[PDB]
Amino acid sequence: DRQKSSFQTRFNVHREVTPVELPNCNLVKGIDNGSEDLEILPNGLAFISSGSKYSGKILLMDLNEKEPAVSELEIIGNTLDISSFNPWGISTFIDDDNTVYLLVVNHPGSSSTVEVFKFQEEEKSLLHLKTIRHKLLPSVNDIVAVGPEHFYATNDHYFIDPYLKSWEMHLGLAWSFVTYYSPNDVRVVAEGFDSANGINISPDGKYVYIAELLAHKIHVYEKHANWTLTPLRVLSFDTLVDNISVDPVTGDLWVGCHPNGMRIFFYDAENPPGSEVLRIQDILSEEPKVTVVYAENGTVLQGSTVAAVYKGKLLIGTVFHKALYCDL
Ligand SMILES: [Ca+2]
Ligand SMILES: [Ca+2]
Repeated sequence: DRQKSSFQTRFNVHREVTPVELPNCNLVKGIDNGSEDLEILPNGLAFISSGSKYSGKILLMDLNEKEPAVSELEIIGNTLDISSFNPWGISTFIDDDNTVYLLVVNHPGSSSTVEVFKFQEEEKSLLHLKTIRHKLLPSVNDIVAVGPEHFYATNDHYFIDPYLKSWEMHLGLAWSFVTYYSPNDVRVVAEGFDSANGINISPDGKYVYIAELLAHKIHVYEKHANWTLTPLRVLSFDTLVDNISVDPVTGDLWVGCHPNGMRIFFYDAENPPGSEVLRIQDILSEEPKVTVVYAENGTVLQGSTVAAVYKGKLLIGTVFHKALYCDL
């Protein structure tokens, strides 16, 4: 039927990547079970979620170092069950007092939560503050924090039940939605997505970017002062856009992508998924500039999900494999 060709475009079933090489890339020692999301503070500290599964941890890298090493951040507190910790998307928020909050999408079992931590820098540890859950956060993929416990969140499925959501994805229902959460108000701000994944915000707070993974699109929304979102632009791509990072200096989007959906969603060690990184400049203009900055067939890095730049270097994460650190 027609649902056979649509599945095949959605999952990019025969796409092969055109490699783009970077001359000094090195695998990050210590990252072998995923680096699904990451975020770099202005001071050069990078948080990385790992062990994402569908043992989990949050890693730290000081990118001001010449050969930065990963350390595992210890979770401090008695309000979180560490043994089920299964981190996915992350976000940070830095308050007036310079407190660094880390928000972490957690999937303990088949439920979704958002965990709030306070970064304790001197101790290199995470103080757990709060577990957030809500009817309108059924299947969280990523969030972008706009306060210590305020965020926009993507739900990449409508259903929670793993069997139902498997079906919803194969059918292409496109029922995934985006939710604004705050202590005072929780509501849906956009809906109808074919798997909303990455989400982020312009440095001036005026725009929100949402990755629609299986539609291969990035949506730009106007963010009003009352936290409402209104559609503004839709950019289309030939690749499965996953997590979005934002360079604070330029506002550029840096995007980790899966060139082929079959190889990322139906794993096969003899045919691993590759990696692909997009830079997007001037997203509001008539012709946004889209550059493939890095791409490979997975011989080195399999299943890139996220990429961000700090002072000439590019850090690339993956859903379940390694992480790559490159000169631009
Ligand atoms: Ca994120
Ligand atoms: Ca993902």
